[PDB]
Amino acid sequence: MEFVAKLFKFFKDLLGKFLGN
Amino acid sequence: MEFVAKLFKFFKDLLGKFLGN
Amino acid sequence: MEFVAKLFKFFKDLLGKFLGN
Amino acid sequence: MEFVAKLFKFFKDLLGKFLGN
Repeated sequence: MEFVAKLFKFFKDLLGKFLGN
Repeated sequence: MEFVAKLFKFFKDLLGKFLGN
Repeated sequence: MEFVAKLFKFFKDLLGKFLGN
Repeated sequence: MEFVAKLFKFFKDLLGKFLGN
């Protein structure tokens, strides 16, 4: 379903937050 | 190192259950 | 991460202070 | 002198309890 679209978008945010840039 | 291991443990374990086996 | 970068600010701010420049 | 060892030890405890064991 469309849930998976949010998940990666959520991860991209978290991963970028935990690192630089 | 904790932080890399912790982040990996989150990413791998979550996505692994997502995918078929 | 950004968070441990705060820690490194902690060490030089203190440790460098003592030692003669 | 003594204060140096105390502060150092303290830093070691900080790095231990704070960062990954």
